[PDB]
This record gives sequence, structure tokens and C-alpha cells, in this order.
Amino acid sequence: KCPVTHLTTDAGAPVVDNQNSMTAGARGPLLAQDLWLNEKLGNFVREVIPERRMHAKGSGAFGTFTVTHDITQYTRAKLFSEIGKKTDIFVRFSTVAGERGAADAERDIRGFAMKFYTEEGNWDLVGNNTPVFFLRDARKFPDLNKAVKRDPKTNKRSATNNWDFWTLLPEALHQVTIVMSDRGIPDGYRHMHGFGSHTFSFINANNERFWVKFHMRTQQGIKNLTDAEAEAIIAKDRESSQTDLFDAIERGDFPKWKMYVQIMPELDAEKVPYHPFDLTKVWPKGDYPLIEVGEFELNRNPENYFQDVEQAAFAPSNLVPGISFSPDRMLQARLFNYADAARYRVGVNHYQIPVNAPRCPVHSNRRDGQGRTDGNYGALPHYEPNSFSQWQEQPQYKEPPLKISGAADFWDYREDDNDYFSQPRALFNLMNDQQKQALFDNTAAAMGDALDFIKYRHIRNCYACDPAYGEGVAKALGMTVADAQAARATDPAQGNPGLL
Amino acid sequence: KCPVTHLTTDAGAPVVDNQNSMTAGARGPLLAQDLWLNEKLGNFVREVIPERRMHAKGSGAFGTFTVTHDITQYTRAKLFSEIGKKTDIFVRFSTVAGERGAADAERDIRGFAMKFYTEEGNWDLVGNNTPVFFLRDARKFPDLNKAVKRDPKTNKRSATNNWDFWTLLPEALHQVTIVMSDRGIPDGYRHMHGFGSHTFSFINANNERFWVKFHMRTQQGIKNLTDAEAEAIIAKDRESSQTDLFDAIERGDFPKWKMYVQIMPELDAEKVPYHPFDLTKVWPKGDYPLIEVGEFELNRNPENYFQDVEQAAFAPSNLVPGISFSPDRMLQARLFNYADAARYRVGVNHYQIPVNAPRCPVHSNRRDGQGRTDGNYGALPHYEPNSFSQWQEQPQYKEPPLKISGAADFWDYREDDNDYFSQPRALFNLMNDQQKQALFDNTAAAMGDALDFIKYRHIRNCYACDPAYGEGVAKALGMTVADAQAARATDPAQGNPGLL
Amino acid sequence: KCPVTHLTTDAGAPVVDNQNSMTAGARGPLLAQDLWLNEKLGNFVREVIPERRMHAKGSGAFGTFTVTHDITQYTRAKLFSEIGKKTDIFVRFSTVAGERGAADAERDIRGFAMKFYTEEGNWDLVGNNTPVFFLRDARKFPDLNKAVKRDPKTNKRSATNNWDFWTLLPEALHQVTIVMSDRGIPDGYRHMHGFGSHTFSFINANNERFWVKFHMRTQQGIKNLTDAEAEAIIAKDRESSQTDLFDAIERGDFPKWKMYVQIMPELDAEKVPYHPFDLTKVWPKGDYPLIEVGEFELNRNPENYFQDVEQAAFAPSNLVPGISFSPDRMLQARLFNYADAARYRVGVNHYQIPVNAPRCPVHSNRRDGQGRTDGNYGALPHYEPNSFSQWQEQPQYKEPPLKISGAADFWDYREDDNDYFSQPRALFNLMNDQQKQALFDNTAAAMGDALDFIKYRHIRNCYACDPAYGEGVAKALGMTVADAQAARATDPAQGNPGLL
Amino acid sequence: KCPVTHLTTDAGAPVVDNQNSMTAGARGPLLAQDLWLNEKLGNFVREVIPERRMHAKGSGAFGTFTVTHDITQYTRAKLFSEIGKKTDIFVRFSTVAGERGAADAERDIRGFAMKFYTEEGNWDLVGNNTPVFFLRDARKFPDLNKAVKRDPKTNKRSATNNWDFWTLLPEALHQVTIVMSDRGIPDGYRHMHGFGSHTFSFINANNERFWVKFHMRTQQGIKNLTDAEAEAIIAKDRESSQTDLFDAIERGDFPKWKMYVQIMPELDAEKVPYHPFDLTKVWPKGDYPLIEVGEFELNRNPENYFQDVEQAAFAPSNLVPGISFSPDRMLQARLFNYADAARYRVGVNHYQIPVNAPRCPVHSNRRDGQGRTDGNYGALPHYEPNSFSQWQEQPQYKEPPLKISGAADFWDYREDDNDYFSQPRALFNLMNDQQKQALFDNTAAAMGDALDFIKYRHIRNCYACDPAYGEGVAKALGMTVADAQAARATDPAQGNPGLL
Ligand code: HEM
Ligand SMILES: [Cl-]
Ligand SMILES: [Cl-]
Repeated sequence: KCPVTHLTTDAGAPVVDNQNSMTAGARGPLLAQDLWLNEKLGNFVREVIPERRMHAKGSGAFGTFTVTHDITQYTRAKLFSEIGKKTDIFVRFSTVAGERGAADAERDIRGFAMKFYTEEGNWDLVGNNTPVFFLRDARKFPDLNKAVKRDPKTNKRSATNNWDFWTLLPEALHQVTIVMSDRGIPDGYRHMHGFGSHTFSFINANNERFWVKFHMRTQQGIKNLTDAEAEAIIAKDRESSQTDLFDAIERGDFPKWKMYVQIMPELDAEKVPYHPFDLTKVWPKGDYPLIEVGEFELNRNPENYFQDVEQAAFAPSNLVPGISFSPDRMLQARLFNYADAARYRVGVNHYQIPVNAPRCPVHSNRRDGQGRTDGNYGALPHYEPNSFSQWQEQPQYKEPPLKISGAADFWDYREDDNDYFSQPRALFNLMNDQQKQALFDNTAAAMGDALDFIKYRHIRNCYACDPAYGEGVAKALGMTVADAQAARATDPAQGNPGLL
Repeated sequence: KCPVTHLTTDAGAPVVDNQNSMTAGARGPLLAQDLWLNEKLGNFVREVIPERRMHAKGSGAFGTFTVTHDITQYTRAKLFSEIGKKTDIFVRFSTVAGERGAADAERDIRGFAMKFYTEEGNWDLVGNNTPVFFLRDARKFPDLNKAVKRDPKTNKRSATNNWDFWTLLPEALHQVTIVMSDRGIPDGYRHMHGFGSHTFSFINANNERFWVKFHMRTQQGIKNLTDAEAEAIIAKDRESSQTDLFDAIERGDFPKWKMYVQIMPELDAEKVPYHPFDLTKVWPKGDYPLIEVGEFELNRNPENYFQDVEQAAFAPSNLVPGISFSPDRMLQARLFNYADAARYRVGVNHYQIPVNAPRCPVHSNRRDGQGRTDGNYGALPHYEPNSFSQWQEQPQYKEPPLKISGAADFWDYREDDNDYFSQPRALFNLMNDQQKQALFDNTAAAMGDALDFIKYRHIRNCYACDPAYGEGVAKALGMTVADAQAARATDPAQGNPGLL
Repeated sequence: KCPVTHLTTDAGAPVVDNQNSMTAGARGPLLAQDLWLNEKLGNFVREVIPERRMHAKGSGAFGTFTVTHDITQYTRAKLFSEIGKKTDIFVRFSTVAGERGAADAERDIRGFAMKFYTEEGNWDLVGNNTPVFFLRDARKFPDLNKAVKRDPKTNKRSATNNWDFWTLLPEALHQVTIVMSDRGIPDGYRHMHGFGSHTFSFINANNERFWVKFHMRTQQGIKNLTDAEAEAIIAKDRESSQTDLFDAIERGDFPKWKMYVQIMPELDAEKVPYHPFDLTKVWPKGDYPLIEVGEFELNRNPENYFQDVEQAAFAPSNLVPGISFSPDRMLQARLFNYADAARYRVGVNHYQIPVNAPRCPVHSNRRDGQGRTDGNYGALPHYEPNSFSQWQEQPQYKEPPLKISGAADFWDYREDDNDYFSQPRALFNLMNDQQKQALFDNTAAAMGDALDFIKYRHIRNCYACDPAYGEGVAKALGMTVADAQAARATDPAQGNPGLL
Repeated sequence: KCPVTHLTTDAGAPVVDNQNSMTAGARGPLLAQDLWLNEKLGNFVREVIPERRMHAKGSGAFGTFTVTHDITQYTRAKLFSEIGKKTDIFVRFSTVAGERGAADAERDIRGFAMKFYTEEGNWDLVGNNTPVFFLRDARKFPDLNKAVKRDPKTNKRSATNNWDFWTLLPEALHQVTIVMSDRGIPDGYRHMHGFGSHTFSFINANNERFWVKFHMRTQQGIKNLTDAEAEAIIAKDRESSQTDLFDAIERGDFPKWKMYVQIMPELDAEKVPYHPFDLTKVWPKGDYPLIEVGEFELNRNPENYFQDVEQAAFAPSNLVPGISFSPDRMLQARLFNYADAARYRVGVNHYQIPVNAPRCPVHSNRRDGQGRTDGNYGALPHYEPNSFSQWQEQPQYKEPPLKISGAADFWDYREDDNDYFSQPRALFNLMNDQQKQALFDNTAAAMGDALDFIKYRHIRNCYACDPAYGEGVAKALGMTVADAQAARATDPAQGNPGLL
């Protein structure tokens, strides 16, 4: 609004008429020489890009992060180098299974994706509102996509597809318990925590490695919706979380999180009794307590949703000196899969998009590609080694070596670690009676019409985790643990390693 | 299900392990030589194509059309040539404003897109569940897209954007009245009519032209949902119309429509008192009664939604001998905009997709393009004229000339026809008291929080159509027609041709 | 060169090693966590975009245009408004049939594409080094593409495909004569003229229309290569024209053209004895003498060929107030085909590319699309009509109406005008004996191994144009006009309108 | 040719006129309702896909491979299982640096890409006409692309860019010597050998590993062109190798190669004095003599070049049971980079293209993607694990583990192996005096105008390889080894590990 604008073509030619097309007489046929119509409609049918293969529905905001505590003994990362140091951030929150138009207030994981515009590169912490995940090997990620999304023929969610998959992965019971708890539907993005979920690494100025987990704790408090409350909100508003977050920032009610880390010296990874790189497992806070780092707030709604939120590309591979990866098998796949997904979805030149662009010096020698806008590194020599001091590597940032034991092979995770249930059993025993009844009710509702052998399989897995959990679930499904047990002999998945 | 399948790569190499990735020791980093993971994940992030720029949410089915009546005196079209002749069809139903994930049971137009696999080409009748539309010049179609979709900043529907646009187009009141009536929310695709909406042409074996309108009348009966009933269905099911249609076909309860035509001899177009090519106007049935043609049923759910429904491309330009276009200015733009939209969305080689492919001989000499699969017309000479009898034109199908009067220019539609209100006034006076109260209630709900000057503008336009319509709307908005009238002097759109 | 650069990722993270990949031991397998390699190679395989479907091989330069003469009585175009007024330009020269790597010094038309960065929009004059073309209806343009390019099976140029097509278009003899003359191989882009070829329109401040032809005459002089001289240059340099033009600008030897116009009052188009919109015909200079307008020089080599030359998009539709189109049937197709070609080749957001961007105000309300970088018109309302003074049309630039006579139909060009030979006969009689012998020799060489019936057909067409032309061609082919004449009875194209 | 064809649209509608466009009167403007023109031209501008980022210029043929010898003790690969067993193949030959249009007879490596349509998957042996390459780590491959292709500003080959890069890689001297020898320009694809170049692996039925090198030896004899002979061929024909190969097959003169292998037991890789996975090094035939396997002939020209040759996608990752990879660092990158390059260039669904499609059972569960044609695995469950025997892994094909020693790190190749010159010195001493003089002449011609410090650097590296080689090169450049030696002190690349 405000300053009057006069319509032009892309090339800046004045548009004469924006109400009438050019015709051979007043009621005659349309002419090809109606240039503005050709341009207006040709561009119109190319506005849509592919949605994200996962986490398609989302809301974004800009904000800042402030260091409140010193952790420079563990990490040389420049954004953490001093108390008081402020870094600008972009955050996209999301659901997982919904397409672009889907309801915000579904029972699902939420995405918690953070981009930090640092002096030594953008650092993407691509997190979830849960410290764990259903899977611990990336082999299973495309299968999870199909299981939680639409059947190839009914084009609807399928409790049978979803729960057949989940119940054949006993390692999944931890995240299944979390998403079937009261926290499976947060009351908008401001009332949930975030997590890196994976084990990452810190590297200090001494070139020492630590293993690390990020926790982002909501200063607005954990707050949830029951199935019924969510359904009532969806009936009015499929965009309930966008409404909530946009409205909050618009009225100056900026949401805040505190950032903590669990820090584990490199050598401790071979001393702990739990697999320290297993995404289905946390590190107990009694072994590795939270160390406070800083605080971030979201304080600015983007001017244009498509340019800043839809085109936003996060990559776990977007790391900076002093923050690096781990051999978590899931993290390891994400280190390449996001950059690849973004080359397809927003283009090879997607770092030209302002929300993705670095706010520090950049010298990649990336050349050409569709839609090159930014100079294309001009006439500079485009190869290395060269005799012209172009594109010089920076060895001072080299990480210490990472010790390997064992041959290259497909190593059976089930031989390495098969503690599927101790962590979910702990979580069940933390719950009060209401939360337990919610867990049982939410579970039986989600299984809905899944085939009976699948309901029996979940009840068996849940009983193994804790007899009271198996009972509450079996009861809420109107079944018995005895029938669940009797069904194992004829379970059609017989012969299959995740079938216990 | 049924025959056991053994996992291979695209190239047919056996996959050894589909549960574990290849690692440097059991808890070591991931190896690049894990070929199956690279392939599985690289293909995974390229499954999604752009949604349709309009009518993104939809349901599809296969079926057949049977001629029941003789109209060969009006049309030489081969699918109509004999009573009893059966043609196979594909139909996609849709909403308009929803993205891929959006609720089915919104207040919106529904799409009614038909593909007839004819012996002289696929005939697409790309229709709506309404005989008219909001607009009569394609200039305004991209603007309607933005008005009924998401604000560029809030990323939500905007009553202000939507109703500012609508109230500045008095010609739109006809379709606004239809979509705000009880029929703005059909109880699924089986309980709505379809229409070509536009005036088309028939050409008979004598090379005579008729102007024609297609009506497809539901044999299951008009059936609707109130705002409250729709909201309750959405709370359970965003896919309510897919559920309804898929379930009906799956239980053998095949939905049927009867097809009729209004036929107008060419010369009558200059004798009627209404603009006969104006998409905001019908032809009164008293002047041009319905002539029965045939009956179609939908009787087969596609095996794969993506391959048959999501990749389906309709084009109003997909016409056959004996069925052709008119100078309707809206139809005229669609004659090029759909083929162009599909080149971007499903590729230049989209006619290789089975649902789009013709079931008759095809010799286009279309060469190359990404993903060419079908022979590419092999080694045949690829130019015309040639000395080799390749690609010979077919003059026997030539249409009679179309008379033009007037210069090429931007002809102001408002000078040519400005009867905005007589047809909506007729429709209002057909309604019984309940339907009228629904029209008023639905209208005030849809305007929701639109700025007051916009509510005043709709009330003025509605009063001009019929004093009782203006009153019922003003009342349901908690306003008065007097205030509406007083606001015209300061209306901020002053200086603007659609502001009456 | 000069300032030392330190290699980073796109996200600005330092790169540790640019010589060694990350491996599991010194002679072990490659790790997926080698982030720089993934990024470097993933981006590398996306550098290439599609070449132009026509005129793929080219050279570009920046320059300026200066008005030297007053023609404001004929055109209100702002770049021409005063003597001395300077406009910045980009020019791309090209061959036509060569792919990206093909030789510069082939016997072909050359492209002469001009972009003028004007205060009322970019004006593209997309010209050739010839005043005419082979065709006069766009129906035949894709066929010309196939005929002059590679056979679908041999993947080589085919004299049979090329000359079968050409000899079945008698209207083509004019351009065939030009491209087979000594001027079919200019000695680089600096020693050739340019032409708009088509009839365009001027509109003056009085809203009067003139028909207009643009001539751009080389101030370096017409200079050509024989077949033998060209072949010798190709043996050393496939990039001979890039070498020539780049080297000339680099040493300050800036090439200059003078711009002239032929001006014809609107009404004269119905008074001339030649079809004034027929691209196979010029306007004789005796009827419409050249009027001088200005002078342009190319004086700056682009810093980056891909960003400025390969991504350059010209469109005949890029017109400005006071310069517009004509009903030339070929021009009429180009008015839409280039903008469409560019949406595919450089993207819907290709006007963000600096060489394509306007240097004047732009308000198109074009939204979104892949790779949106420039603000996306932020939060401004995105529909018209609106109550907020956004996107207001500009009626002061409206053209006078264009008179139409006749029905909409496929009008046979051969019924309308069939003077195939008078203009080529004039051109043949302008030639001196050497140029004539060149025309005959060049023709027989180009026909090479074309089937005999095709050589006979060219000789017949050439004899009809002028008995001496038919003789010289028949002789250089080692045939006789008598045999050519005897072959017409059995010509396999019998039954075909371009077969005389 | 032969059967008369009648022109239709893609949808199979008859085309009335293919010579005239639809106009408002005979000399009037073009109408938008000319559907055939819209379709014909819209499809026309989408025929071109991106060329290959490397090896863009090529020729293809179909053929067969016959086993002549038993090697089943080394490999369980099914195509080798019996003497007499015939496998169908596709082969694409190429240059490396040329774009689509570039000359065939340039001084360059040639590509020798083989696809074997095997009963357990397509096996791609993506080879070159040389047993080695310039590089031994993939870090340097994009840099080699830029060095051997066009300068970002001159858009021409640059001897300075090319030789600056090459002379700073002493490991490159082996391949530099080969490509500067008489064999740098083979007399077409039929007179050159092929090689896998890399060390691969065989796995036998006992689950034992061997390291292996493939040699494909021409039965038509090594035959070459001098610089002068090549230049003379280019002056006539940029497509000389396509002409040669197509013509040979067309006249029944089918070219044949014999396939041999060098076989090295796994444990020998730690016993040899040369790095056995270093692409700049061969295995001496005295240590590992050639073992004969079979013979292949190319006997069928494809019907359509674009469908079969341009869309052909090879991937080193396309391996079958009994043939696998090695830790060669270059091979390791190609294992992912080709499948990724093809997803961009020919689409995610490129295995639908007949030349790429497997000729054995395929069950990948790859879903959707643009242009899905083939059923999309219909309604089958689309996740694993499932209770429905879909997508079952095949463990019988598991390879033995691969022993790793050392930490994950960037291991400096120059510390591991720095024998740059012994193999090129051997090759120089195999040459007769003519071949030596050719090597010197070809080298000085290729360095052309490269800056002097670069010529000095090549002479130094060549002298180190063999004093006679340094002398012959220095002399042919008109320089002395003494000046070369004196220049090292001021060499501008001082401080750089490949500068000796
Ligand atoms: C100039 C006015 C119009 C323009 C520019 C327009 C443009 C479009 C575009 C670009 C799509 C998506 C096409 C694709 O990607 O396959 C679409 C879909 C559709 N349109 Fe329109 N449209 C217009 C008017 C109408 C009218 C008046 C009706 C009904 C009479 C209509 C019915 C539909 C239907 C049913 C679909 C969905 C087709 C399907 O199921 O794939 N449209 N339109
Ligand atoms: Cl891609
Ligand atoms: Cl496109």
C-alpha cells in the first residue's frame, strides 16, 4: 500500500489496459499480439515450485541469539566466542507428514530448524521438538515417508501402512511413545522444545573433540492440545500455528528459548553403557547435565512468505569451525541428502536467495547454473591449484582424526545394540495417571482401523516395554494381552528380525 | 501384496541389506560406496512435482460415456455418431483455492474435468460445478488466484484481499451468489452438477456452426453441507470427498451424470439480448432448452493416484472434429494457458503418461524433450513439406470461416455489456426463504473481518441487484443499507470503472 | 587474480583441504561426511542449462547508441526523443544451425540481437544479417529447424533433408540466394549488416501509425570468406568470430553501425504492389529510402560469458511506447515464442539476471517462481483491481485501433501473394560475374549429395527466377536445365502446392 | 518414409493446415485460437536438454559381447558364467572437453562407455581410451573441467589455464604424456583401445575378492592422426568420428574389441611397490599379465540419436554380483556423481528410457517423479519392513568385509605415494624416435601461448621424468632446460605442494 504504482511488464514497458484483452472486434476472438496477457499468464503458471519431500507445512520468523554463558573451553565456534555476542537467526517450524495445505494441529513430530548467520558460515541446527526419532539407520527414512503419508492408491493416510511399519521397528517405540503422548500435539510452535536430537561434535582451540547434544527449552512453557481440542481448532483453522506465531510477533509478544548442551569427552563414547550415536536414545541428564549457553527470540515476521519461508533451505552439513558431526548413521545421511533435495527444489543457485545467503565472506568458485544473478565470480581464474593465489585452502581449521575400528561392511545394528525398551519404560514411569491414559487413548485412536495382527504386535512390544503400558494400550484398543501373545505364532511377519 | 518381491536397484542389481547402511566399523562413519543408499535417497528427494497453480486438491476416476440420443444433425463428432456408442473417460474433480493438503469440504467452486478417449483425439471438457464464473476477461484470472489464496505476508486466506477484488467486479456477483448459496459446499463430488460453463461450437457434416453449452446433471441428486456440517466433517477428515468417491466406487455404487446441450444457430448470437459469450451469464432454458445426448458413470478407482490423478493434464484446447471453441474471452486464454501450465508441471513429454495418452492414431512429429521413452518417431523424416508422404495435413476437417466486425483493439467490456445484476436477481428470486437466509449467513461469514468499506460496497452491489438481497446481507453483517449508501462518497476505490 | 582468496563453502564455512578427500585410512574408501566434496561435485553437475533451440553459438558485447537525427514526428519512443541522447545496449551475434561447440565460420544466416535499456522498458530488436528470411508463416519454423540441423538417425547435417524442404518452398529462394551468395559467410560479426527484417510500427505523439523497417549498416565494410577461406579458418579455430570480436574490443578498435529506417504511412500498406508484411520481401529503397536515426558502438567485453551472454534472453515482444509490431505472420509468432523459450531455458525469474533486467522502474506484480531473489514485491497487495492504488494501468500509451478485413480463417498465403522470384531476380542481376559464379559454386557445394530429383527441383525454381541463374546452378551441379525440366513429370512431391 | 502419415496433435486431433496460421483476414494479425501453432511451437522450444557436463560430444551403437574364456574361479558374475554366453550391449564413445557441436578430431582423451544388459542388472563399464588419468583424487575433477574447457571471460580454450593446472600436478605427467603422444588423436573410435582405468574388484562364488583391471583391445589396430591430418579433417567435418563409425556399421563392417583382465588377489594390494588404487598408475603386465575373457562387436546404428545416444546414462555404480568397486579415490566419487548428474540431465525417471532400462526383473519401489509412465509399482505397499513379502533384501550377494587401517582424516596423497615419473619415464623409453618427436611437437603446439613460467615448469617436470624428454620439449618450445631451472626460484606458485 501507500505509494501509487503504475503496472509495467518485466522489461519495464507500460501496460495500457489490465482489464480488457486485445480482440478482433468487441465480441471477437483473442489476438496473439496481446503481449501483456501472454507474459502475465505464462509467468502465472510457473509460480509453484515442488513442496519439501518432508515437513512441507511450516511457519518462519527472523530473530537473534545472545551468548549468556562461556563454553569456549569446549568449542572454538566464533558465534559463541564471548558473553553478550549477538547472532541473527532464521527459524522454520513445521509438521512432518502434512502437504502444503494440511492442518497445523495434527498429531505429529514438529520441525525446529535454525539458521545462524555466523562470521565463519551459516550454521543450520535442523532440529525436532523431540530428542529422539523413530529410526537409527537412514535405510528406513524413505519407508517412514511412505508409511506416515498417503497410500499409493487410496491417496489417504493408512493406519495399516503406518503401524505395520512402526510395529516391525521395536527401536521406534521411544518416539512412538513421545508422539502418542500429550506432547504429540503442541499448542503451537511457541509451547514446544527443540533438540538437535543427534549427537554432534565440538572442537576447541586445542583441537580436542567433545560429543554434544543441543536442547532448546521453551520460556513460554510446554502446552499441548488433546485430540478433541485439536479437531475443534482444525474445524475453524488449518493454519492455527501460523496464526498463533505471526499474531504473537505482530503484537510484540516475542517467543524465547534457552539453549543448553550436554558435553561428553570423545573417549567417554566407548565408556557409556548406551550407544551414544543411536538416534532412538537420549543421554541421561544425571550422566550429562544440561550446560546453559544462550537465549534466542523470534521478533520479525518475514515481509514475503514465499521468498523467505518457502525457499528457505536448511542442511545439517551447514557446520562452522568448532561445531561438527558424529557417526550417528541417520545424521551421516542427512549430511548429503538436504543439499541434494535443495538443488532440486530451489535450484543449484539457491544460496543467492537472501534467507539462505551467508552474511560473511564467500569464495566457493561455484560457476553458472540456471538463474545466475550475482556476478558468477566474474573473470577470476576458475581452477586450483593456480599461480594466482585464488581459492586457497584453510588448514588451520582441520579437525583431529576420528578413530575407526572394524572393516567396511553392513554391520547389523540389532547385533550391536538391542536395548529397545529401557528408555521408553523410563518415560512411561515419569508420566502421571492422566498422561498415561492420554498415551493409551491417543495410541488406540491413531491405530484406528489397522489390521488386528498389527494391534496385537504393538500390544506385545508395549508389554515387553512395561506390563502396565501393554495393558493400558490393549484395553483402550478393546483387546487383551493374552490374545496379543496368542497371535505371535501366526503373525504374518514371521521370519523378520524386528519381529520379537 | 501376494507375489513375494526381491528388492533391486533401478538397474536390476540385487540389494543385499535394506536395514543397515555401509559403515567403517559398526559404530563408524557412513561410506560413499553404499550405492543403494545414494540411489534410494537421491530418487526419494525428486518424487514431488509442482502442484497445479489452480485446483491443486482433487480426486479422479475412470468410467464410460454412452450416447442415448441422436444429435448428429448438429455435430459430426465421432464419439456422438451413433446411439449406443460407448467412449472411455477419465474425470478429475477438485476444489479451486486449496493447496495439495487443504480440506475437501471448503466453500469454493468445484472442478469437473472430463477426458474422452475418442477415435479422433482426446476431448477435454474442463468444467466447473457452476454454469458461470466470477470473470469474463482472462486479464483478471491471476488476480483471482491471489485474491482467493494466501496473502503474500500472512500466508493465510484474506477476506480483505478476496472481497476487495470481488466487490470491484460487479460482473462477479452472479458466481459470488452461487458460491455463497447452499451449493457453495456440495456433499462430495457425486451430489453436484458439472458444466462446460463457456459457450463452445458444434460443426455438422454440412460444415454448419452452432453455439453450444454442456450441462452434466447428477443422477444422485443435488446435496449440500451447511458451514457447520462442513466444519464438523473437516475436524475428522480433510480428504472427505476422496473418501466419499473412492468408497462409493469400491462398493460398486457407481455415480452417474446425464449430459445435455443447449444449441444456438450461429446467427442467433447477434439476435439474443444477452452477450452469448459472457462467462458471467447463462442462456435461459426457456430460450434454449436442454437437449439430452448421453450418460456417463465413474466405475474404476485408479491403481496409482500419482500416475493417473496427479499427472492428469486437461486442456480446453483438446477438441475434436465437430466440437470447437467460441470467442468467449476467458475460453480463448485457456486455449493456450493449460498446455503451457502442463509443459512446466508434468513435462513437454506428458502425453507419454497413460492417463493423458490418446487411444487413436497419433502423428505429431513432436521430437526429443526430457524423458523421451516412446520411440521419438524413430528415423522418419522430421520436416514438412517433404517428398516422402510424412505428416500430411487433413483439410476435410476445416471449419467454416468466423465473421469478425471491428478493429483489433482493447475493447472495453463495460461499454459492450453492463447487465451485471439481472441474472443474479433471477437466481435470488428462485431461492426459498431458507436458501435466502443461507445466502445471507454464508455471505456475512465469508466476509468475516474484511474492512468496513468493502462490506459497504458488497451491500450496495447486492441492493442494486435486489433490495431484499442488499437488506438480508446488510443485516447478517450487522450493518444498514443507509450506511452502505453513505459510505460510497468516501469509498477509497473512487475513480475506478467497477465502482458503481 | 590479485587479492588472495580463501576457499569457502556456499554457506561461507572454511574449506580445510581442496587436494585430498576424506578417507577411512590413507588407502581406504571415501566417507560420506566429506561435505566439501559432496557440495563441490553436486553443484558441478548442475552448471549446464539447455542451449538455445536456435542460434545456440554466439558472441556478446556491451556498447552505446547515440541519436544523430530527429525522427520524433514519426515516433514518440523515448530513446529517440533528442539528438545526442545516449542509450546503453547489449548485442548478441550468432550463427543459426550450429550447437554450442559448432564452428563460427559456417555458411549460415547470422543473428544480430540488440537490447536497448530505455527509460520506458528494454527494447529488443532481434535481427539477422539479412533483410528477409526463408519463410513467411511460422507454421514452417520448427520444420526449418529440423531441415538445417541434424538428421534424427545420422545425427549429421543432411543436404537431402535441407534441400527437399527449401526447394518445396519457392518463397524461400530469396533467402537461399542471399545465404548461397558471398555474404553467406561474413568475415566475423563486425563486417556484416543487421536488419529487423520484419515490418514493425512507429506511433507518434499524435497517435498516428507508420510501418517501419530497421537497417543497421556496418561502418567496418561488408567483408566475406569463400568456402575455402572459411574451411582453413575452421581447421585452426571453431571460435574465429569470438576471437575477432573480443580481440577488436580488447585493443580499443570498437565496431560501429549506423541505424536507418524505411517509413511507410499506415494507408500505404494497401497501396503497394508487394505484400508489405511478407518476410520473404523487402521494400525497394527507391519507394522508401533509408532515413538516418543514430549510431551504436560495441566497446565492452562482458566480465563473465555465462552470466551476460549465455543467459541473455531477447524477445521481439520487448517493445516500448512509439515502437510496436505488424501483422507479419512470422513476427506475430515470435511475439510469444521467445518469452516462452526463455521461461524454459533461463527460468521464469530470468529478468533478475543483470543483462536481462530493465534499467527503469518495474512494477509487474510477477510473484514467486524458482530462485526468487529480489524481494518478490514484498507484502504489497498482489491483485487488481484494489482499493490501494497498486498496479494502475497506463492508458496514455494506448495505440490507435488496427483495421481488419476478412473472417478468422486459415488464409492460403499462395492465393494472397505468389511473387516468389521478382526480388531474387533483381538481386541476381545486381551481382557482378564473380559474385554470380560464387552463387553457383556455393549452391552446388551446399546441395552436395542431395538426391537428384531435389537438384532438378532447385534448377527449375532458379530458371523460373532467371534463365541465367538456372543455367549457372545446373552447370555447377554438372546437370542440364532440360533434364531438370524432364524430371518434373515424375517429381515425387507431385500433388503439393509449393511444387511449381 | 513409406507408409503415408496424416498429421495430428499430441492428443490425436487431425491438423487441418500445416502451411498457414489462423489470422483475422488474409493480411491480419495472428489469433490465439490457432491451437496447432501454440502446441507445435510450445513443444519445439522444449526439445533441448542440458548437454553432459563432461564428454558432451559422442557417438553410440548397439552390439553383443560373447564369453570366449572361463574366469568363473575369479568372478560369479552371471554374464561371464559360461563360454559362448552372449550379452547385448550399448556403447557411447566421446571426446571430453568439446561441447555438443565441437570437432570430433581434437587432441583429447576419448570416452569408451559400455552398458551390459545382464540377467542380474545393467553393468556399466564407463571407460577411457587410456589406462590412467590426470588425477588421483576427485577434489581436482571440477578444476580439470574448467582448465580444459572455456575461460570464464574469453569463452575460449586457454593454454594458460590448462597448463598452469596440469604443471602444478606432477602426478598428471603420465596422462599428459599419453594425450600429447600420437595416440592423443585416434583415427576414429574403431582404432583406439578402451580401459576401465580404475582398479575394480571381482568376487567369486567362494566369497573371495580379487582386484581387477579391464583392457578392451581394438581388433582394427591402433591408428592415429597427426595435428595436421586432424586439422584437415576438421576443415571438412566436425562429425568425422560419427561419420566413420555410422558408415562402418551401415556397410556391415562391424568393429570388434577383445576384453582382457589383470587379476590381483586381495592381499597382493599390500605387497606391490606401486599404489594399486592410484589412477595415475598402471599395473605392469610382467607382474599381472592380461587374461582373455571375451569379444564384443558393435553391429546396429540406433534408429533415433536423441532417444538412444543423447539420453544414455552410464554410472560406475551400475555394478552386478561378482563385479564391484575399489578404494581408488577417483572411482569412489564417480560411484555417486554420475547417478546425480543423470537425475538433473535426463530426470529422476531416466531408467524408463529404453537404452537405460534393465532387461531383467526390477523391484526398486522408486515412486513418482516427473514423467512417470510405467505403472509406478501400482498399488503395492510402498514401505519395508512390511507384513506382505514386498521388497525383500537378498543377503546371498553380500561381499566379504573390506579391511580398513587408519583413522578417518584428509590423508595427504603426496605423503602416501610420490612416484610421479617412473611410469611416464618407462612410456617415453618405449617410444621410437618419430613418436618422441611427435610427443615434443604436440606438447609445444598444445602449450601454444601459455605464460613462460608455465612452459618452464613443464620442462622442469619433464626433465625430472627423463633428461631427454625435458630436452626435446624445451627445444620444441624454443627454450633451454637451464632457463627452466633458473626460473624455479621466482616461479609464482612458490609455497605449493605440487611445485617440485
Ligand atoms: C482464463 C481463465 C482461466 C485460466 C487462465 C485458468 C488456468 C488454469 C490453470 C493454469 C490450471 C492448472 C492446469 C494444470 O497445471 O494442468 C487450471 C485448472 C482447472 N481449471 Fe482453470 N483457468 C481459467 C478458467 C476456468 C474456468 C472458467 C473453469 C471451468 C469452466 C476452469 C476449470 C478448471 C479445472 C476443472 C481445473 C483442474 C483441471 C484438473 O483437474 O487437472 N478454469 N486452470
Ligand atoms: Cl536436480
Ligand atoms: Cl518451462
